Amino acid sequence: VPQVRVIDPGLCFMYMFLLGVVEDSDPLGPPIGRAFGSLPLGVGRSTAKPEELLKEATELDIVVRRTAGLNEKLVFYNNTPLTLLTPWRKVLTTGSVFNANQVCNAVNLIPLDTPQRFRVVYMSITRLSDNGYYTVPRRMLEFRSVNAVAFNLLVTLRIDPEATFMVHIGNFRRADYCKMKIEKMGLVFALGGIGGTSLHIRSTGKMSKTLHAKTLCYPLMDINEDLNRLLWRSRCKIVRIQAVLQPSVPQEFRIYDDVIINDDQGLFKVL
Amino acid sequence: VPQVRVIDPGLKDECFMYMFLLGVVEDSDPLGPPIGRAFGSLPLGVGRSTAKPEELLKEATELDIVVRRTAGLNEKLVFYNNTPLTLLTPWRKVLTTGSVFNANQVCNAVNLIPLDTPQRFRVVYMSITRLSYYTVPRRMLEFRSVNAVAFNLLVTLRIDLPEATFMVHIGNFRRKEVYSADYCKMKIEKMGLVFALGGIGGTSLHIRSTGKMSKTLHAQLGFKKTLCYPLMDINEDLNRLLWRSRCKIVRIQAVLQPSVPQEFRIYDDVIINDDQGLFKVL
Repeated sequence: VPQVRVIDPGLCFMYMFLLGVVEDSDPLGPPIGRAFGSLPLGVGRSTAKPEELLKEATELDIVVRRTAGLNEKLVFYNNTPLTLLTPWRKVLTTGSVFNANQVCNAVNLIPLDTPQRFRVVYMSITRLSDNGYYTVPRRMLEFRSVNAVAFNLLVTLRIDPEATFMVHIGNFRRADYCKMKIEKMGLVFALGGIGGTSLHIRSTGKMSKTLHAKTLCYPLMDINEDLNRLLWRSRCKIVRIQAVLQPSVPQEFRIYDDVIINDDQGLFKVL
Repeated sequence: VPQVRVIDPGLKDECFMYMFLLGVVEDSDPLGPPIGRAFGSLPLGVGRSTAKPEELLKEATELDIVVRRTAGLNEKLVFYNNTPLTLLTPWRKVLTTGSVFNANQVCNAVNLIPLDTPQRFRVVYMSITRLSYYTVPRRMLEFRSVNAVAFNLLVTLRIDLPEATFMVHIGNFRRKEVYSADYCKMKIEKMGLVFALGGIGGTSLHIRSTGKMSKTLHAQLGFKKTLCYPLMDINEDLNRLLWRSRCKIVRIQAVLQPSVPQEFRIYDDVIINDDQGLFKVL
């Protein structure tokens, strides 16, 4: 039965994410389910009831086409004229391409010789305030520097079992003083549904010229796509955040050990 | 029990070979048990060696390799070795300097590797691929062009029985006129594509065009260049699933598709099944 969930991290606009079944659409054969997948639609303004947006999404005729680039890809495009979902018409009518392993549990099972549809079965809406969200650019997150210390976080979620994931905040040039500096940042955390499951961080306090990091979104789709697929239709809660200071460049992992900081001085606030 | 496999795609007497290890990420503190956290891999790269595979395996199993979980854009695993080398000296750059990998490409469950306990990579299996490698750059494979036709391949493997398919992107060509089913089939046949499996990153596809290359196809298939397509890049999840299994190519189909997503609505896929010997499998 289709269901809708509204998530408000709380740190008009709303990010819409659909979950559904990739299945055969030829009316001469059965609608055989090939894979379970997702369709991130992005941000858009809407004052419609979530149950009304869900009802329209379930009535859409969405086509899935498997293709390749560097890796397996899925192209999604819609055939049904829109009414309440007109804020997301750019993605639905222009069509979009995704990394298949990020939006699909088994792309290798989707056939090329038989037309496919994406039967929407579930919707997730994340309430926002800027008409989008801010993410750290890929080049900044992937950058490694000699004689630097990476400020990372190990976040533990309780799945309503536990699951952990690591986040990279930034780097600093190379003790109890670090625990106080992190407290001075005034970091606040919340979960969202950007790409399935996402972490939202906002620094309410003071920062010493970070330049990498006012609210950052860290979608689990980018951090660990496999775990993100596993948590697609589950309620999550942050139950622990630990700071993990580590070396940046791999040749320095031999020289410098990790320093794990546990929150005992109001370092991190979870909403 | 540790085992070693030698794979020869067969597409030189210089003894160049790619080494790839499989093993268990486990607790290394001697005060606690060696609890297995995750199964993973360690691609070591290319190196010259005339040592027996069983001798290279024996040395690899004796190495003290440290695993350190970390983050960037995504979950990472850093591997570095503590044991002095003898036969594995050709792979000393990766082993001594240390290397970082995308955890989902070299590990089945990175979220299960703890940060509060030292970790080790206990080598349990080795895979050597004999070489005479070249890969298409990421920017070329990911590039999408308006009014273009992507020349892709759907490869089916039999896991020695169950099957698995994967798609490969060869190159793009301008959309003109409509090429017939027999015209494109004839052009593909003229390329003389030859295929073989290797072990680059676990499982890999090796393509060589022995015939004449199309003057209209924008691809990196040179006159006598062997392109390597590691399944680690194509479908990292399927590549992990096939880590310790024998594979065989049982079907190759050409799939001509549009390039930009807005053209999937307008143009359909054209599947060209292998008859006439478009694709030779070794």
